[PDB]
Amino acid sequence: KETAAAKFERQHMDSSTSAASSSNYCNQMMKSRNLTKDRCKPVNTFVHESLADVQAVCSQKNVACKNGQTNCYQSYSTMSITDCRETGSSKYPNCAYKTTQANKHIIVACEGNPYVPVHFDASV
Ligand SMILES: [C-]#N
Ligand SMILES: [Cl-]
Ligand SMILES: [Cl-]
Ligand SMILES: [Cl-]
Repeated sequence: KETAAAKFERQHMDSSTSAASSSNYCNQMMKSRNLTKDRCKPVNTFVHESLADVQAVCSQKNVACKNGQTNCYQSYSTMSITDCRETGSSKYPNCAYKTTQANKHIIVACEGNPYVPVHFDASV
């Protein structure tokens, strides 16, 4: 069983590139992070920042999670992110994603000891 933290890392961390530099980025990364194995995962954000910078957000701005839980934090600064979202012509096992690169505040739910991100809630 994957831990909540290790799963957050696999689904949401891309510290190896500063930004999606091509429209194929989401197709490539959704497959290589194993988010197209069973089904096509509809929506997924990647963060182009150090793991340490993303972990740090857990002691930044405490805000409500959109499920009404109170263990969510908004990053004080903007961060390089890529939105991956299935297009109309996506059908498992031929998953097709739209790649939208952006610079936005991230909101993560944090849990545990150490107190680390376990869910990507949104970016603003
Ligand atoms: C989505 N947590
Ligand atoms: Cl872990
Ligand atoms: Cl995996
Ligand atoms: Cl996401």
